Amino acid sequence: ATSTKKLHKEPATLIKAIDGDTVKLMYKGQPMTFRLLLVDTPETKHPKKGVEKYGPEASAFTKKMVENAKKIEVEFDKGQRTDKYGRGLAYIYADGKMVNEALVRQGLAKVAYVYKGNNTHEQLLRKAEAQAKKEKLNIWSEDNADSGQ
Repeated sequence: ATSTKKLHKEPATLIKAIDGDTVKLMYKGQPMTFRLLLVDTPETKHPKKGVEKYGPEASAFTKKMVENAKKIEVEFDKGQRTDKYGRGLAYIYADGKMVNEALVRQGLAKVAYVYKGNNTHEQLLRKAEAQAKKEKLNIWSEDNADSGQ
């Protein structure tokens, strides 16, 4: 299959969901704090209006997928392998489902952009964002932007 997406699936086991977009997984037999590619999850911000504290929601959704997954896989992109603090920046599958998408598809994330290179599914995340926007999901239930949502 000829594709722009010439990446590589790799195994990970859930150790500890750190954030909505940061997760310690076992990779190659060692714990590493992974980073959800193309994902922008909110921290525990304001409990009123705007970009609310949709952090536990995001984190627990990520956590959900990763704890629920018996198989977590990752796929390192062509940009970078490490983000934030050198977290492991990669595509992430949880029981085969894409965490990144699912987080931004849930309305617990926005489409980010990490590094020039790793954005091979950014289209999908922006689409999932916009999907969550159009349906108005979690963050998108807020008037934080209202310029696409």
